Amino acid sequence: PQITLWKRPLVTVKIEGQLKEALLDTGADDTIFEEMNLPGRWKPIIIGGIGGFLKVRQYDQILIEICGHKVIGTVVVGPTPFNVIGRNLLTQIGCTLNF
Amino acid sequence: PQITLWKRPLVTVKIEGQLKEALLDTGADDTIFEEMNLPGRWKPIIIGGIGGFLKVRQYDQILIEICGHKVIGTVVVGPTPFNVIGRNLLTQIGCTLNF
Ligand SMILES: CC(C)CN(C[C@@H](O)[C@H](Cc1ccccc1)NC(=O)O[C@H]1CO[C@H]2OCC[C@H]21)S(=O)(=O)c1ccc(N)cc1
Repeated sequence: PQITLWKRPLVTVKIEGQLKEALLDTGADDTIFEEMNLPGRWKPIIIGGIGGFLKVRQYDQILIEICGHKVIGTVVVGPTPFNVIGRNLLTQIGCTLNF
Repeated sequence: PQITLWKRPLVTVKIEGQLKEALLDTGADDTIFEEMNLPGRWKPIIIGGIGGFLKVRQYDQILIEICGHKVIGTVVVGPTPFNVIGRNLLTQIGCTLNF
């Protein structure tokens, strides 16, 4: 699919059997989701953004099904205004910017 | 130009006669740059990102030359770890996401 940017590039994803909308964020190095349970041992980490830094939990090799594709990679969990699909998963689907 | 996401999608831009690198950010609704002066009257505003909110100065109708293209739109000035090209200017260059 080709996605314009006139509106927020939100996509429906399936992660750990839960349905969520996430933002295709080329400005996000990593993927972060709002609170939820995930499989595996997680290490507490901290991420930094525009308005400050955020303490969160890091999970490795998490399966997300995004708009019909599948990817496995690091997913961070913590308070975010949006679920964000960072570049760690965008590359796996071969996502690119064009103009 | 086609841009993959294995590396940060930074581009060289020319704004107010100054050369800067900025992040092509599909997750950013608006464009924000680190401190600098700009033409016109600015209204103080506050933006909200991951980890908190940030007070900034809003400027309207600002010309940025991005990788050979020209755009005019709202640019916000404030303390950000990166200069970010939000969707308010990405649409003007016809930027899209593809996969
Ligand atoms: C939090 C999102 C819903 C929106 N953000 C855009 C996003 O691309 C930022 C843009 C960004 C880029 C670098 C630094 C701060 C913010 N990237 C980001 O938060 O990524 C974080 C998760 O992965 C890591 O990658 C770096 C930061 C971490 S935002 O920076 O806060 C933002 C919000 C509104 C406007 N008008 C402009 C920018």
